[PDB]
Amino acid sequence: MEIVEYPDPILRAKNKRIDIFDENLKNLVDAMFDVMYKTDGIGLSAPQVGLNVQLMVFNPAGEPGEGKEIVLVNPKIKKYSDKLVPFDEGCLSFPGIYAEVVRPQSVKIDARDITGERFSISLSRLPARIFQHEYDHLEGVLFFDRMTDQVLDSIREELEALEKKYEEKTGLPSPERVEA
Ligand SMILES: [Zn+2]
Ligand SMILES: [Zn+2]
Ligand SMILES: [Zn+2]
Ligand SMILES: [Zn+2]
Ligand SMILES: [Zn+2]
Repeated sequence: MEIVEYPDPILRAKNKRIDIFDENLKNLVDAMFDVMYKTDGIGLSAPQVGLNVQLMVFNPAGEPGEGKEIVLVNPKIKKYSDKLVPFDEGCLSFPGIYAEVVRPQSVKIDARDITGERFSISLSRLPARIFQHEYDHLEGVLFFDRMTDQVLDSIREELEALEKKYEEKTGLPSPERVEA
């Protein structure tokens, strides 16, 4: 079972709204949570485990038996804060790659829960940073799309190696290329 790594086109594809709320959505969200705790995250979006659907699991404490298990379906960031902060972002789809991304410090979010009802939430500090990172995945946006041209330069070669690994693994052209 798997984290999808750049340049896999799964990580760029349209993610489909969820209209069906059943045993299946439930059992997939548990799987996602458990990968999240496996890999010590605060948030995990569906495209990262290979399903192109607008589903995210979140635990703002990001540890077992702490925080709350929040399930966000069809989420929408309504508002972004106006204060920007720089933070060293990583991403499981780019193993070992970390680099400065500047982003809004807080956000507010409408989404839908596991049975189908709408809730909203405001986020700040690490939770907001992580939520924005994973929300981007739902919108087919990767963290390097957010980096300055200076900062990307520092990771271009490490992204090229991921490109080459993809071409090795799956004998085809990397479908996207940082050199773009
Ligand atoms: Zn669990
Ligand atoms: Zn931890
Ligand atoms: Zn992630
Ligand atoms: Zn990521
Ligand atoms: Zn090159």
